[PDB]
Amino acid sequence: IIGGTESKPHSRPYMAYLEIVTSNGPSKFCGGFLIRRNFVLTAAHCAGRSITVTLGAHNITEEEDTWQKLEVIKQFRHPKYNTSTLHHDIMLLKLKEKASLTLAVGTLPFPSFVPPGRMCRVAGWGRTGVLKPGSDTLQEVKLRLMDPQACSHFRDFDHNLQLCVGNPRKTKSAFKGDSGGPLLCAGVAQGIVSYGRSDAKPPAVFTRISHYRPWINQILQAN
Ligand SMILES: Cc1ccc2sc([C@@H](C3=C(O)[C@](C)(c4ccccc4)C3=O)c3ccccc3)c(C)c2c1
Ligand SMILES: [Zn+2]
Repeated sequence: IIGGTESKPHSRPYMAYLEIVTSNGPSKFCGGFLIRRNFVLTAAHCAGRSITVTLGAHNITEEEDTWQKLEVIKQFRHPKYNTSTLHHDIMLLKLKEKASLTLAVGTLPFPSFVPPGRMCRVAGWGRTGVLKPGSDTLQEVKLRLMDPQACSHFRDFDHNLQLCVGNPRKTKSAFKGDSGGPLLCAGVAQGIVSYGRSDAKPPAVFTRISHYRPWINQILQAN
């Protein structure tokens, strides 16, 4: 998160910190959010050979009793996810066991477009600048929902599939390490962080989760 503030600790109890493991390079990191006690929603580009989920975190470098480190038993990457266009960048992670509900850990379901100009909030442990490491503490930032023409330069952006997020006048933005984190508008999840420019200039592209709620429900019911 660039240009944000430290979250009040444990004030976003659905947030998930993901470590993405692959066979041929070191760990990478993503966000996500708990939508059922045994399912986390995140981005498809965060898929790996294995993933570990930490719930209940604030400072991710300091173990505490609120942490729940949970095993992922299966990744459900959207069947139409396209590595070239980045369309359908959404994935469900099934946890081995149901998380414990605590003050610091709870679910965020979302029900069945928010107009541009509205302000929304996104949180994450991602990089705080182009040349900066991920934040040790959960950060959050208020971003403007944009008209889709603001993201035209992402040639594979599509308004019905995706949200365009972050006024280009500001440096405020989601960034690397924040993928999969939820965008909340008036307390309701509307998007997840998908991608943006390597130089961090907003807007960034978020998956429009409304479009995917039927698919999410089909995975939840079958599993
Ligand atoms: C402004 C703005 C906001 C969010 C974003 S995520 C993003 C970038 C990205 C990475 O690099 C990682 C940290 C990543 C990659 C693979 C596995 C796990 C983690 C990630 O996320 C991206 C790459 C490949 C596909 C989609 C996104 C960039 C450049 C970016 C930029
Ligand atoms: Zn704590």
